[PDB]
Amino acid sequence: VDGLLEDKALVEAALFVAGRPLSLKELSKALGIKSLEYLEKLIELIASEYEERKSAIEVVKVLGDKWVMQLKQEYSQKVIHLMPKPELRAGELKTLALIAYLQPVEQSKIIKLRGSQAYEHIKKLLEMGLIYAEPYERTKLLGTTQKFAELYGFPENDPELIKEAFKKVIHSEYADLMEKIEKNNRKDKREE
Amino acid sequence: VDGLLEDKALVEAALFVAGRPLSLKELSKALGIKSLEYLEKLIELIASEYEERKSAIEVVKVLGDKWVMQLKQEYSQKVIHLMPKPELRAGELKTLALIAYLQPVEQSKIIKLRGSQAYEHIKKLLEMGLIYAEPYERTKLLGTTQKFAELYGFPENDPELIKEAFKKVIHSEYADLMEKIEKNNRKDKREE
Repeated sequence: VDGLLEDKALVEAALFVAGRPLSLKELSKALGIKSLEYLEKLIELIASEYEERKSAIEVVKVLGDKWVMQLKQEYSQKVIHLMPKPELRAGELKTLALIAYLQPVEQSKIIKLRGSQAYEHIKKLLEMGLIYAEPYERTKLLGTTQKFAELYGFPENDPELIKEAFKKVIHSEYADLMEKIEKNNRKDKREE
Repeated sequence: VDGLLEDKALVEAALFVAGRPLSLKELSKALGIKSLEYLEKLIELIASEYEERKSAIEVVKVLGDKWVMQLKQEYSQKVIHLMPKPELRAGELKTLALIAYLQPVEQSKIIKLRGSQAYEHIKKLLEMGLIYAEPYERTKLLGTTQKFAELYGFPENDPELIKEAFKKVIHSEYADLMEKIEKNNRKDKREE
């Protein structure tokens, strides 16, 4: 069931999630298409179907054989004030997912699975008010705040539902750390 | 010429550029639609046209009367490795646009139009290798590097084309600073 409509639906999903220019030789590696002739045909298609759709989104080739899924000039100028302005880096966001899944987690455990790198991520996330640091037996316990819940779509702020939703995120996007979770769990089970 | 197909094309452009949940009462303010009955009808429409399209992108309502333009689960798991992982904050990116448009610009001038805030933005951007700091007459001259050009789609690295493309960005997204540019230009003209 590795059909053509699924090859094409995968192409447009990559152009949606990338937001940046990408070439056929670049998509060929990540998407896994062999014949660049076939991959290119899918993008002229996906571009025309948005063209005849008269939709605000458009797919055009830019610079050296690279394709994008931008917004048209005519509408981007209208929705300028809706662009997000993120404040967190890739490392801080990665440590936030670890805290949101292990919570309540001892601060020393995070820095074990992150290095002294996270010493400034935890300070930044407490500064942003997205995590708490409750003092516990000469160390700290980290978890997500109410502000984290509103920002991320949990009106409930159920700590068990958040530990679930970020178990997928850690598995999906941070697979190296996810086994670094597992490898340490096997260590603690053997150690004591 | 404020038609219906332009009301609808503006709705989908907001859902594209937001990436986050937004309610009808929220879109009503930014988009400028009055009747929430009419605005809501546009979104059930724009959702069905993607539904019958059998496209990887989907528009669903989540939580409390809020609408999103996500990727379907089935494809997001495939294109995980194409998500961007930005390293810059909103302030650093804002100072980068100012440097990319005023280049070559004296460092003291940036901090005038940014405060001591930019003292760490300039240090971070030099650290990232996106700007240079050439010493000039007891101060520094800031401008964008080659690495900035490849990242942002200028294979040419023509400093005049970059000063142009970021004159739009500063006008569009940083209108407060754009007149703070103008107000200081009027000051320098009067001062000397």
